[PDB]
Amino acid sequence: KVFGRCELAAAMKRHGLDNYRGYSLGNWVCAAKFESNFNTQATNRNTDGSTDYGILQINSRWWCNDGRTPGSRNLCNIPCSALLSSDITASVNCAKKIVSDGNGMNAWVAWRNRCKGTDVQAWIRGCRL
Ligand SMILES: [Cl-]
Ligand SMILES: [Cl-]
Ligand code: NA
Repeated sequence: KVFGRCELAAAMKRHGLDNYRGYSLGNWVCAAKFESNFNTQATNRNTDGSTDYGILQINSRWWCNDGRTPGSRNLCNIPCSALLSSDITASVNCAKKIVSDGNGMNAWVAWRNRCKGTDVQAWIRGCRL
């Protein structure tokens, strides 16, 4: 599924991401925009053989099992394919674990490079939330 910006904002809000670990909702929308272009089916192979999955591009190196990242962990205890669902529950639940992991949203390269230190509230402007 390709979400609209306010559609995804609403879903992220419903799933308790707004201000989760102190990150306002616009942070999560901005991260999703640049990670996946709001596409829940987005996948990207990393140089090390791991793969990032779904709307928040969660990495198989640590967070989910895809059966092809030797040596990796599965800290969200899910198949990576669960992160590609039209329903973002699995992605949000996993994101909450990632953002709790020590480096906060810096875990998301796109967030650090393209969202952090910018007017992220702009991502939720005009949405009925
Ligand atoms: Cl694996
Ligand atoms: Cl933080
Ligand atoms: Na894994």
